[PDB]
Amino acid sequence: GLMQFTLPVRLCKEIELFHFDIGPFENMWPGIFVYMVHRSCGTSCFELEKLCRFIMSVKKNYRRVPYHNWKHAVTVAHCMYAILQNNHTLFTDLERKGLLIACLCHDLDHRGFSNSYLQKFDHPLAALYSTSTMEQHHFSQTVSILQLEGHNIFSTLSSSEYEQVLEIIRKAIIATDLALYFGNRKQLEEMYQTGSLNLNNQSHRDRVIGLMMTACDLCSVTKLWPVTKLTANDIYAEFWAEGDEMKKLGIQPIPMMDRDKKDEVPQGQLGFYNAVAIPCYTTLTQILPPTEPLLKACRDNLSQWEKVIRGE
Ligand SMILES: Cc1ccc2c(c1)nc(/C=C/c1cccc3cccnc13)n2-c1cccc(OCCCN2CCN(C)CC2)c1
Ligand SMILES: [Mg+2]
Ligand SMILES: [Zn+2]
Repeated sequence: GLMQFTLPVRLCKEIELFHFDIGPFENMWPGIFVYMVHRSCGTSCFELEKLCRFIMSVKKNYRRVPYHNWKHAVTVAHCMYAILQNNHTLFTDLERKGLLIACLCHDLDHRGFSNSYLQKFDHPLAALYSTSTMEQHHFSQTVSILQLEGHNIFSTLSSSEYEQVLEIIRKAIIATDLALYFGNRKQLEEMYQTGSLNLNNQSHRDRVIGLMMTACDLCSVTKLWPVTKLTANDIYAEFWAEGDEMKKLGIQPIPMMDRDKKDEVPQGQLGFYNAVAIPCYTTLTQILPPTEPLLKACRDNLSQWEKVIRGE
């Protein structure tokens, strides 16, 4: 029945705004991803049957966590659509499709716990995956649903193209590890500064993609102020859960994860925009200037968080 889905006509335009909120369209979200794949990769880019199977199974394999759920895969999926539709002769076909898949899958089977939590308490996952722990998992989940029968959508294409869309997908998933993002954005800055970028350089494109993935991952902060505010509530409800179990293991969680410090959430929202969010969308704009609305909205929300703190 995901093949019988057709997107309402009035939405066709609204989806194309960077600021678009998928929030109120929960039933349509998988067809919303179908729509987006068929507009930037074309219908008949996959066999329909296996593309609807691969989608609902990925939904099945996202947990009922507060933030890193199905809603977030699709939201990031959207942001990637928006960036590729505003940059379309820059990215090949195997990037445009790999990256729409990568986004939809980038947090597969999140358990709402941070890399550090896993690493701090000897989780089985940080035993297999020692650094960038959840992302090595999210990419292991992704392959696992691809290799199910009736699920390999890249199967009908060359194995040299098939390993490329594997290795594009891997990187973008790992890139959503915000700890690596800092080095990536500072390295991109110099190459811009020194005029040493080269989009012919396959290792430079890899960085630029990773920037895009971080922007897409963080794009909750690029909505209209009512949308952004209500997503904060989801974000901390998960951080707070990871705080909670640290308070059962005797340890005082970091303020970000401390429900009992609620009055400082506005303060850290400003510190987060200024230390991560503005830097990210600033470099991504210097690099892809059609994606300046991501930058402008992030600034708009910064103003609002400013207005919360001041009580203005
Ligand atoms: C009371 C309080 C205090 C601090 C809070 C805080 C609340 N909320 C945040 C950040 C909310 C956040 C985190 C991640 C993704 C979002 C997307 C949208 C909105 N928010 C968020 N932070 C915050 C903001 C800025 C900096 C900060 O730095 C801590 C160091 C973390 N760095 C380095 C280590 N890597 C793993 C993560 C980034 C923490
Ligand atoms: Mg992640
Ligand atoms: Zn994510």
